[PDB]
Amino acid sequence: SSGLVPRGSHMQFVNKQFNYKDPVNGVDIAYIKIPVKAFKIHNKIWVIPERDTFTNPEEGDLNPPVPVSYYDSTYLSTDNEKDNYLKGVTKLFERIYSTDLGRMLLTSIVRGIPFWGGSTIDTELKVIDTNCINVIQPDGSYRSEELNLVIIGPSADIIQFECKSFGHEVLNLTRNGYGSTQYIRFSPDFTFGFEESLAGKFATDPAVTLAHELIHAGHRLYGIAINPNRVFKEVSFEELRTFGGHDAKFIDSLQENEFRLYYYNKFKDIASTLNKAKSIVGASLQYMKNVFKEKYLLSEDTSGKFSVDKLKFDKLYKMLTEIYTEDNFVKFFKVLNRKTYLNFDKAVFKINIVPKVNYTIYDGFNLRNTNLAANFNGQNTEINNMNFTKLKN
Ligand SMILES: N=C(N)NCCC[C@H](N)C(=O)NO
Ligand SMILES: [Zn+2]
Repeated sequence: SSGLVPRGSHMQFVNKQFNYKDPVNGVDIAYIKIPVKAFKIHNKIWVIPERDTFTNPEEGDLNPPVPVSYYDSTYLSTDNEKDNYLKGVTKLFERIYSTDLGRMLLTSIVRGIPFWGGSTIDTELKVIDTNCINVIQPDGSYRSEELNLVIIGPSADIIQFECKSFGHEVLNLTRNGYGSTQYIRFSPDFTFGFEESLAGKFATDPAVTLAHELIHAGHRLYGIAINPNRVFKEVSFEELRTFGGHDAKFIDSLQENEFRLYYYNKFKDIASTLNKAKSIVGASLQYMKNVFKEKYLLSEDTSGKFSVDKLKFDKLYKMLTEIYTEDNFVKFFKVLNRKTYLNFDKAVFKINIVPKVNYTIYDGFNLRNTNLAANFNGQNTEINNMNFTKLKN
């Protein structure tokens, strides 16, 4: 009746059919701090169904202080809302995982463990603490858990979706190869409007919007994000690259070679940090070393000495930067979507994707064997008016 399992017996990426009221259990349902209740949907990925008053101390309140923006301090405050959020997000990951491209993308993310580059001693491997959360256990104690990704509700401006992470005092973790745990502010309960001529009035599929955010996550997890000071007169190269298509092509090919070579070298610094490593604080040295051999697709010799293969680097680098794009998701989903990142949004809408009469894992809104199946009729905010309520612009 949500339709979380259209084929087979169980869900294929998300590990449980959770309800928000399920008892805390210390393993995959727990109280955590970065004191909130959270759900572990997969190895290395948690969902926290709460407005984000947490990650930024100048954003501990949902008060309006306003370009494209939308506020409502009441959103995501009841338990039924929280249960809907969590099943909505759950359903999206299963939608993303039903495609070849999304199975590739989500695997890369789970294997993308932030580098253990914490030590001040250049021969000791150590974790970085902002790449963990604290999980209250079955007895009542904490333990620190390493994770790659957190999906969390939006702060004051409900439609400011973004992917962010905590910084280091010396290191630039999103741009040195290392990586860092990524926080996605997102909601499945809202989407955006754009115009299209088959003038037509359509809404973006929220699977494609989550996928955009997850693509920024992969860049930042393998530490290969573009400096945000590189822009067009504003859109950064980092956005142009994530959208892909013809928009990406205006990053000149000589600039690309220069970017790729800079990061070949950073992956080279990482290989030799692994090699010049003698101790580990906090599993063996050689076991954690092999976690990172596996992440960065490193070669090992008879000495047990790691290096960067050039084919293997180009392969991973190309997958993360060129293949994993918004544009390519649109192709796999067979949905309607904006043709360039340069598009101005018009309206915001309230939606409910949880019931299978409203949205499915295979078709999104554009439900097969009905009138919704043709001409992107399900994303038409007049024909399928039932499924979209207008709120701003
Ligand atoms: N109208 C939207 N689709 N808003 C959410 C994304 C906003 C931001 N420009 C961005 O692309 N962040 O990754
Ligand atoms: Zn973006």
